[PDB]
Amino acid sequence: GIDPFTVSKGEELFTGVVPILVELDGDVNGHKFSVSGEGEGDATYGKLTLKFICTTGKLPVPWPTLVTTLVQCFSRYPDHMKQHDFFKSAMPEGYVQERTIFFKDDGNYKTRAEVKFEGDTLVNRIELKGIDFKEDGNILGHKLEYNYNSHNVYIMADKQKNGIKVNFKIRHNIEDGSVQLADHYQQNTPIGDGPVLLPDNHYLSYQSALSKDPNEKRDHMVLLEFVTAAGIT
Ligand code: NA
Repeated sequence: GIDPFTVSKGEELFTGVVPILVELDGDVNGHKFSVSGEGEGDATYGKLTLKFICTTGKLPVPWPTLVTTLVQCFSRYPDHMKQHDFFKSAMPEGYVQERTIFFKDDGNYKTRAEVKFEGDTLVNRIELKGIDFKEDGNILGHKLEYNYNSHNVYIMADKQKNGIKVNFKIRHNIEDGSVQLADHYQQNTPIGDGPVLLPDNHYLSYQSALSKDPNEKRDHMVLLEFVTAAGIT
């Protein structure tokens, strides 16, 4: 376990503005790519501000399809729900997030992310594997609009893994006015062996805004996100 003179642990680590670093290696139908991200999280306000860069050249999938993969420890938990915040409770040692994302009538992503502090910086290191995609489909054919809807993310305890299980549905707008559904199944497990907060059923309410940096010539995404826990009282 951690040093019992650790200065900041659990939710204490999130009372201020925290630098964030994200690193992702991906392979979707053999199209390999990497993404790096930097920004800040201010959990008191549920606020994330990040800029992501495809470091290998052109991103072979639409940026919106990576939003859910690219640090739920920055969610704003109401005071009356603080005992349900698994994500912060696992820090600084961190947690592993695993997902399968089923794109309706297309392929799936499977992801594994390790989220932990490296000093003052909250780091998310991710591997993403996509298979079974249609080369001329909405994903590999880049037919998804550069925008994002608000969603609820449903969280319950997984006592067997000393963690949580999560599911939700993302609707990505297609350029023809239709919808590309992405069904997310998720589990998180702590990296350390200490106590964590196993929550009652609740959800996170997400808002996401995607933009471009007018001075950035690399393939990139600027993301502004607000996340608030809810559904208890
Ligand atoms: Na309860």
